[PDB]
Amino acid sequence: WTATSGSCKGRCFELQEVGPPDCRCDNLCKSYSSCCHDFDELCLKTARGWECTKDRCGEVRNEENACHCSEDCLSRGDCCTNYQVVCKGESHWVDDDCEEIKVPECPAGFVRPPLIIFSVDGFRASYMKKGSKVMPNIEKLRSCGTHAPYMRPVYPTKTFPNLYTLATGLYPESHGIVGNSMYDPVFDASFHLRGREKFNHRWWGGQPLWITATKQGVRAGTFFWSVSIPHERRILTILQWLSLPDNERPSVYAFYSEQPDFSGHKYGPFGPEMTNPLREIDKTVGQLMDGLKQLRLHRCVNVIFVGDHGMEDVTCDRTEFLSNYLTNVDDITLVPGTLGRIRAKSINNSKYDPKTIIAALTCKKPDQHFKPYMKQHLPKRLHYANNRRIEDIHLLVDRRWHVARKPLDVYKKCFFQGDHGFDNKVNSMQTVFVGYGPTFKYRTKVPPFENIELYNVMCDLLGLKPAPNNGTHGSLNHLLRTNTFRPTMPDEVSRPNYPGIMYLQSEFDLGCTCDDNKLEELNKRLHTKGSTKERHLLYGRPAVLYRTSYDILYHTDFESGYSEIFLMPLWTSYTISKQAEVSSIPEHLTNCVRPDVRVSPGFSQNCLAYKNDKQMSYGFLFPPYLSSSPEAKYDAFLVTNMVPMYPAFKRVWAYFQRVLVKKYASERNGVNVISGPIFDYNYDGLRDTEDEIKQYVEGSSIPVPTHYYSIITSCLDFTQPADKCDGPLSVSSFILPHRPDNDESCNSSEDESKWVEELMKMHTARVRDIEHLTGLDFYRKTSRSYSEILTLKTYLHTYESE
Ligand SMILES: *[C@@H]1O[C@H](CO)[C@@H](O[C@@H]2O[C@H](CO)[C@@H](O[C@@H]3O[C@H](CO[C@H]4O[C@H](CO)[C@@H](O)[C@H](O[C@H]5O[C@H](CO)[C@@H](O)[C@H](O)[C@@H]5O[C@H]5O[C@H](CO)[C@@H](O)[C@H](O)[C@@H]5O)[C@@H]4O)[C@@H](O)[C@H](O[C@H]4O[C@H](CO)[C@@H](O)[C@H](O)[C@@H]4O[C@H]4O[C@H](CO)[C@@H](O)[C@H](O)[C@@H]4O)[C@@H]3O)[C@H](O)[C@H]2NC(C)=O)[C@H](O)[C@H]1NC(C)=O
Ligand SMILES: Cn1c(C(=O)NC2COC2)cnc1COc1cc(Cl)c(C#N)cc1C(C)(C)C
Ligand SMILES: [Ca+2]
Ligand SMILES: [Ca+2]
Ligand SMILES: [K+]
Ligand code: NA
Ligand SMILES: [Zn+2]
Repeated sequence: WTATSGSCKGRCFELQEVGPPDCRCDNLCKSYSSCCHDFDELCLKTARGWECTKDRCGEVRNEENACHCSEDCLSRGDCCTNYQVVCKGESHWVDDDCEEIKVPECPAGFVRPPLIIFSVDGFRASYMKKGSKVMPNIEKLRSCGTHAPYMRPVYPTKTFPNLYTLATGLYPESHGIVGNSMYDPVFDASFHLRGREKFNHRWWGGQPLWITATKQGVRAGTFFWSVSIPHERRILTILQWLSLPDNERPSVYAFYSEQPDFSGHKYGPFGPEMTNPLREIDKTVGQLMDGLKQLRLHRCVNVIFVGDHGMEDVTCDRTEFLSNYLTNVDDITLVPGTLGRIRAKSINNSKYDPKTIIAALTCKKPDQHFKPYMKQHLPKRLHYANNRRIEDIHLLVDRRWHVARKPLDVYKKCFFQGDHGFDNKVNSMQTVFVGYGPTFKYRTKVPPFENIELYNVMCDLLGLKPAPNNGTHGSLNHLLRTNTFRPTMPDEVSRPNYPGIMYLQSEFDLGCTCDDNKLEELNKRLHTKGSTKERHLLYGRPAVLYRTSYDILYHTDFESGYSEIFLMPLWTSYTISKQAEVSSIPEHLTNCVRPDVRVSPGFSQNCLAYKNDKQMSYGFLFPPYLSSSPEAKYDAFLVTNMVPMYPAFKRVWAYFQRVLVKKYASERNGVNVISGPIFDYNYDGLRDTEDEIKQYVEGSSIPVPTHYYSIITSCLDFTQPADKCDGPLSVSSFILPHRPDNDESCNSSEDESKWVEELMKMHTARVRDIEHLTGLDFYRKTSRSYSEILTLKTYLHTYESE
């Protein structure tokens, strides 16, 4: 209950709440059924519309008008945005030439350039080129400011996950807004876009920008706009706030547009009906920039024009129905559409089986347009698992499709021609970034980047210290003229041991066997002491950022950091030149495993455990196939180079090592490879401590990895060899799930040449993702700036067309 007969007089769009039961005149009051009786009359004026006409110039103020053309309007801060154009012979901001903003040009009393975030729902990246003819304001922002060809949203590519990611710098798994609908099980509560539940603060984790600002003494405008407030009024409201006195004026503001998403769902992303929504958003940008320019703020404010997600062609007929797969389809609840999430209709059902549900959805029809996953098996790049609101069973749905429980769900709601929410790598889901203002660069194109990165930058733009987030602070310094964040490298926590030969062969009882001139006797000593190390370790040794015991082992062909705790390398580094030769594992060396006389029996793996473990086999991190010489090949069979591998997974690994490494070296003019295990048994994206490991090689202390990674680096200028590169680098990385079956790959019964590389592409990763999962820090010794390296560590190779 509210006493909704106080008044909004003098308080329209007041910046602080007032506590029920006073009545409200802030922006949310509609949404809580709580505005004062006179809110619409006083605060939502519409009389005479939104534009000055010659006949209104110098009018007598009439307080009923929506905006003013009276001589007093600039000082009252409430002119129509086109007032100076119509009534003082001024030019529209869009008609003015682009002129570099080297320094903020602000009115007196401004402590810092304000930031305006202008968010557009469903604004797909390719609209910047495809709609360029009808968005002149937007195109000027883009060509004169700083822009990316596109910005990568987070998964799922839905509105609230992506805008709350923008505001927090956090993955949805961490901020808690994991879809446009959710069910929390420890709230028996359901979040939806409709309704009032979404407004409860319990859903919304992390620390959004407006709170970071407020806590550090910087005031914020509203970020949520009620749907019934028209855009023209949202803009006038921002401009009025900007005329407040210094002690009261916000420094950060947001404007949100429901378009073009709203029309896109109806008409498809490039429907003829889409030209007009783009025209209209452009006009609204025009109103803001003309308003800023009247208030002498157009060379003072930093503007970010950003989208939440794109839009794809999706229709009712492209719907897969779980009823066509399952018989038990009334025992489940599906969160449906462009992704699926499945749980049990009732948790008084000890006879509901995830395993049987997954099997019943796996590779069941030849062109099946979704793929089931347990959430912990989803590609690690999606970061979509470590939250109780994300159901254990997930369906990744093909672009252009939907999933539904039963047909009646689809005709008892074709309506719609567009949708979004697919995998964030999909071209049609990419969205936009433009930064314009004194703090951004002038006429600069930057590479595509992820929206998780923007919170740090917005904090930098406002002089705020960011709360802990998933951005990599520094990775976007190249967007900025000034206000850059001087990142430094994390300190190494554990220093390596450098063991020599300390053990005689007979001290080992590992149950292994192998079948095994003075000029090249010094030669091999030199190799075991790190003579080839400049070649195989090109960017320094990775730093270990936690407390552990590990040894650097040198070899002719590869260098490794060997963990005494996990009994296997944390990392193994090797360089394959364009000219390198692939060779086989000789018949006599098929089962060869050799004790390493540098490492104690008690810190070694053993072959018996692998013999006794009927599920578990082993592979090698430096591949024997890429040995430089028959003699060097013996090094690849050291027990220190061995890692546990499911036979099923060995098919993937062997193909990668035997065929694909050499392909990449030939295509990229050599490659440096760093490979290793990852342990993420609690699927939190972070390196497991050893007491978190849930699986060991039977009857041993050898832990089984959940994943294997590789980082593959070369020269960006591919005319230079990887090992003699003078300038910027090029990387691609992956985090492959270490699974005992290849059920993920529907074509796995075929030759590896038809499915393996497809799997690896799906599991493409950023170097930064591997950093989180290993506690390692890469690229510590290069000739590049640290900022550039941070950019490199955030790169994702997406394997999409353009
Ligand atoms: C992306 O960036 C983010 C942000 O930096 C990274 O997330 C951080 O990860 C840290 C490590 O996992 C984590 O630190 C823990 O936090 C506990 C304090 O938690 C509360 O307070 C903070 C501060 O204001 C708050 O942010 C937290 O918010 C979470 O919880 C609420 C729900 O209750 C949500 O509204 C919100 O969205 C957020 O949810 C997310 O995080 C939780 C975990 O915190 C997940 O479960 C959710 O799914 C969701 O993702 C909290 O309100 C603190 O108590 C922890 O300390 C214990 O744990 C460690 C052992 O690992 C140990 O050192 C301590 O001694 C202690 O042990 C004792 O507690 C154990 C557990 O109760 C118990 O088992 C033991 O036996 C002991 O009793 C710990 O410090 C930090 O909170 C999150 N922050 C966020 C915002 O998510 C994320 O890792 C990054 N991702 C990548 C991939 O890099
Ligand atoms: C999405 N939205 C709606 C909306 O969906 N209305 C629907 C339900 O009724 C019709 C209304 N106003 C907004 C803008 O919100 C934001 C904007 C920005 Cl720029 C940022 C940031 N950073 C964050 C948000 C939040 C507050 C979502 C987190
Ligand atoms: Ca949206
Ligand atoms: Ca973990
Ligand atoms: K075995
Ligand atoms: Na298969
Ligand atoms: Zn939408």
